Formats: sequence, C-alpha cells, structure tokens
Amino acid sequence: GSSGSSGVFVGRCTGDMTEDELREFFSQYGDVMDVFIPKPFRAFAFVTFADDQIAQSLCGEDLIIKGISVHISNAEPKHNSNSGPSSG
Repeated sequence: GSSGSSGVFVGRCTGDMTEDELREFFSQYGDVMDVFIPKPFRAFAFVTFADDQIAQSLCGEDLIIKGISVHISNAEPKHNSNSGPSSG
C-alpha cells in the first residue's frame, strides 16, 4: 500500500454545482483535500480526501445535496498514456 487511492466518484450529480459547493459540503464530514471535475463529465465528479478512512466510510452511503441524491463510491479506472504527439 504505497498510495491507496482515496478518491470517490460522486455520481447522480449535475453541472450547476461547483467544486466549491461539494468541497464545502464534504468539509463537514472530514478534510476534503480538494475537488476536481474530470472530463468528459457525466453527472459525476472526482473528490479527494486527506484520509482514506473518510473516503471509505462514505463508500455506500447516500447523501443529499440541494435536494438531489448522490452516490458515494470508490473506483480506480486503469489507463496508460502521455500527452505529446509531436516535439514542438
């Protein structure tokens, strides 16, 4: 366990929300290091916590934000690539 991914995918989300909203909404539970939005964004966002213990405890829990129902889950998709088609 060199670096256990503590990022969770908040599905069933919208675009109206902002990294600040969720970041502040998840700040009451623990210490959300930061909040990023990977693209293409599909009603889901990536959130990082300062502790995996907080990202796991939420895994499987249903939280309501602004009235909507978000699903907290921990997933880590595989991929290999590196930007740089041409030198220049």
